[PDB]
Amino acid sequence: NTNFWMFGLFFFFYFFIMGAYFPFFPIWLHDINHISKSDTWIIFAAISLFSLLFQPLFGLLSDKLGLRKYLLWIITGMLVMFAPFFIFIFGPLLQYNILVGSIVGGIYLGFCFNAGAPAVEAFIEKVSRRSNFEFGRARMFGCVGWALCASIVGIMFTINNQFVFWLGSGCALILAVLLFFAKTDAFSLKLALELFRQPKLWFLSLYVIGVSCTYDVFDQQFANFFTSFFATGEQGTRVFWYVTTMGELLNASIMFFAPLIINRIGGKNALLLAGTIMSVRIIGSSFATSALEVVILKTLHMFEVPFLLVGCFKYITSQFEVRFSATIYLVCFCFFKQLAMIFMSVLAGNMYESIGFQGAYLVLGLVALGFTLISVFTLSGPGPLSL
Ligand SMILES: CCCCCCCCCO[C@@H]1O[C@H](CO)[C@@H](O)[C@H](O)[C@H]1O
Ligand SMILES: O=[N+]([O-])c1ccc(O[C@H]2O[C@H](CO)[C@H](O)[C@H](O)[C@H]2O)cc1
Repeated sequence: NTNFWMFGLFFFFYFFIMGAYFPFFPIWLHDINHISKSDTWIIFAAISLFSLLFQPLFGLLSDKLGLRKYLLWIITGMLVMFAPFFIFIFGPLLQYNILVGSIVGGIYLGFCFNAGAPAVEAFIEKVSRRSNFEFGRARMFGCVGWALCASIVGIMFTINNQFVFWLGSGCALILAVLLFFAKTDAFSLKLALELFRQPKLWFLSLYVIGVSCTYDVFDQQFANFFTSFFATGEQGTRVFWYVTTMGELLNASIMFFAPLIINRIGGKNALLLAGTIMSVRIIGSSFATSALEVVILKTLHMFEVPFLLVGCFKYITSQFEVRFSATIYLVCFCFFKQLAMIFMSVLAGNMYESIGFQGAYLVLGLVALGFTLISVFTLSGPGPLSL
């Protein structure tokens, strides 16, 4: 099949390039650029600031272009600059000169990745229902491409720590290739503003601010929580990329069967089920005592992704007009998720101190479970009462 294999490999090489930068990002600043953690909380604040003017902006374009590939050409164009970004630009600029004047080099990561990954999901999602395949399939490539690169980072961490970027950049032109050969064949912005007074959006986004925002702030400093339950902070880290690498292969597997499960259960129960798996991880982490316990908890993250990603599209397409699938994705499951993740993280630090780590996860989990249970009623569609 023409589109499936091209855009399936597109995810493979796209997330390979996100898998070098992202899943080990704080370490890069910590060790390899010697940046204090009283300064990395300001870098993320600017990588998430250019993400807020791009994410909605990418949503309207990703619809107005429809199946036109221009917006995805820009991304594949900017991703070629990946190697000389980290190695020669971003790297020396943040340290030697002021962090503020280099925190605007997090514009790059705002465009390509934080606001560009979901634009790739959304676009390939539209193509996913003009060809004959399921979005969960092909998207499953992202996890294994993420896993492949994930291993190589650790495998290459002491050998040549610039290599992952150089290889990453080489895949960007491979990404240009697959974008070209693949062959694939409305609204106005004032109709777009109609959705914001439709009360069916308010309850979808409520679910995101409630369940998904709480979950992604929970997975913020999970690295600090995870390490304590290994004998050495360092040795626990050395087992961390093992879990991440391995569990992502499982994650693709879970996603493999995801769309079949998703297609009948329906969209709403897909999110409710995702919300339950999310809440279970957030609450049950309060009852963590041993390494095996915390390891298995982290693997719930691999049960969670398929249902959230695949499910949200099934929801957005099923209950909303498709003339807005990219927009209400990049505004609800990305923008509104990111906008609320500014504040829910702020008082997650005033809960690390105010009531400890496991006591912080308890407040979050009962807000996560809180809004999961609430969205059986606020979300329109068929609830779990049907089966
Ligand atoms: C504006 C200031 C920019 C400073 C940039 C410093 C670049 C240093 C590059 O080092 C080289 O890296 C290669 C891999 O990238 C290795 O193969 C090689 O052994 C090593 O010598
Ligand atoms: O910028 N974002 O919006 C964004 C970046 C990375 C990301 O990673 C997810 O997909 C990855 C590959 O599939 C892994 O599975 C990972 O475990 C998931 O969390 C998700 C969202």
